[PDB]
Amino acid sequence: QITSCHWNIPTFEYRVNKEEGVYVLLEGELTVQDIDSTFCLAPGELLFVRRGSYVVSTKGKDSRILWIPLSAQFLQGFVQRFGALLSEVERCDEPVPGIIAFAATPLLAGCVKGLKELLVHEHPPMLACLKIEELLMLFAFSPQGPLLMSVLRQL
Amino acid sequence: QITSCHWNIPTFEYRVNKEEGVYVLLEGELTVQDIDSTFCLAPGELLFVRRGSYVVSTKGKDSRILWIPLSAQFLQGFVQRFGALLSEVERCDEPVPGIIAFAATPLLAGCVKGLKELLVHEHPPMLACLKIEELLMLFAFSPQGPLLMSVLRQL
Repeated sequence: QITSCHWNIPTFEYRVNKEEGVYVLLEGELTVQDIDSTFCLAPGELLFVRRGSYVVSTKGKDSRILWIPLSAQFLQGFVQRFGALLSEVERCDEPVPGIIAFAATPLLAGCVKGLKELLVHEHPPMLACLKIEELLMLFAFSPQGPLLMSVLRQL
Repeated sequence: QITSCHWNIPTFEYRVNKEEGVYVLLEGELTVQDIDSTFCLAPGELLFVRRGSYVVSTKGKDSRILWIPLSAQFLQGFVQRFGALLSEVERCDEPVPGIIAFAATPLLAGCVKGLKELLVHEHPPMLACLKIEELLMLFAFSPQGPLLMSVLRQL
């Protein structure tokens, strides 16, 4: 379900993500480009990406990255569980970018090191579901939360 | 709800916990004694304690510890959310100790550093609820999980 990704890409490739998701760069480099914009991120930064098509590249480096896909089912079972707190979030903007970048935060950093750790140590599967709810809940708490919220109504 | 605790106790005191809970020693020393047994724990070790009465001491040290109370309501709303996975856990033993100690594990360690971090950095309140579900889920996954499960039916 949630995948460590050893990628080497010197030029670029194309991705076509039928689901919303999260790209997080564990080791190496990773660029994500949509029609609008380009995002270059350090480890262990992440991006939230809408449904869509994307240009990805590693710059020919050896890169371990983490792809977390967010099913519609999960996203519902999430907003269901927490919809009351999420109604504290403001409404819109209405463009919603499609690639959403997040300011580096110690709590976000901790949530990332949680995912890393989950690859290396044996655990219950549901600990990952929880780690993602935590990440999502941090997004919704962020300044960029209303973006996510706007994406979250459409589906 | 969830409380940092600056305690200095040179001899001992008495606690009478109407709820199940978790004691985790952030800085200092902490002993927890029930009728059966005594537990001395390093930072950042923790204990799960049943409903009951306890002898606690700091050994006169300056001690920051964390008391996480687990309401019956929460414990239900927890077992509800995850009762299917918890039915993988074995049944009993039937004594259930009353103080449950857990082997030091990197994932448990990470869950503890998550709680620490939650004191210092601003966050949504529900991130703590999640951190506790994570800790609980690690207990149920542990060798000592059936103990917890046995406690969890009684209530």
